[PDB]
Amino acid sequence: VETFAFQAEIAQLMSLIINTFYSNKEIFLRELISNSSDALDKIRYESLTDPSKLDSGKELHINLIPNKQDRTLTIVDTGIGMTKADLINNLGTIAKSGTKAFMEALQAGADISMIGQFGVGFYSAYLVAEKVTVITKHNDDEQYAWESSAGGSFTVRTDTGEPMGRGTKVILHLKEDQTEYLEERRIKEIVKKHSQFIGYPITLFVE
Ligand SMILES: CC(C)NCCCn1c(Sc2cc3c(cc2Br)OCO3)nc2c(N)ncnc21
Repeated sequence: VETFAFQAEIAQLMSLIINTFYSNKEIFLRELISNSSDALDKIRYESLTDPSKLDSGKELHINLIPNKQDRTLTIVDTGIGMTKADLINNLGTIAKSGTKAFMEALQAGADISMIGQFGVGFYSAYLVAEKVTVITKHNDDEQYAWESSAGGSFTVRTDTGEPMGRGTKVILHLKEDQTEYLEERRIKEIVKKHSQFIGYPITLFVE
């Protein structure tokens, strides 16, 4: 298990997301489903010029899995997935500018629900999760497990769990007072309200 420090700007973004009083927390689901949709769009596009990229799975969809026992809400997709480079250096590099613009916008009248227009909606996961675990698999890399409870650092490890084929699982370890996001009625409401037009099947699991 390797431990890394988030770049200062990202750690700052996460702290703001965690400390700012902001009641409209449900927007986290929209951001994650949107990220899944972009990832699915990408593998689909790429497969048009190279069909073999779908040998790791032809089905393009999204699953929302709540589990009260583990108090987790997992967003699963069979999208493009992320490499080790994405997880450790590239995604953070890109996120640095998005964060800067977002934090300046926030000081102008913008609010946290607009975080997605700055390309860093992933971090809105910390509005409801005390810890986020990301299991991802990209076609020409191995399956990895990224993890962070914020605090300025994250870990990355080669995942020996059950193989996924290709895609990403964002496991949200929910805060004690945010278990409403494990309720079927609540999730259905949010999906219908913010992601009703996603171009991929979204299956909400029942417990
Ligand atoms: C071009 C690239 C920057 N777009 C993808 C951003 C990374 N990403 C994201 S957003 C993201 C995810 C992270 C992350 C940072 C971001 Br930003 O570190 C922990 O895992 N969600 C994705 C997903 N479901 N599938 C594939 N890629 C995902």
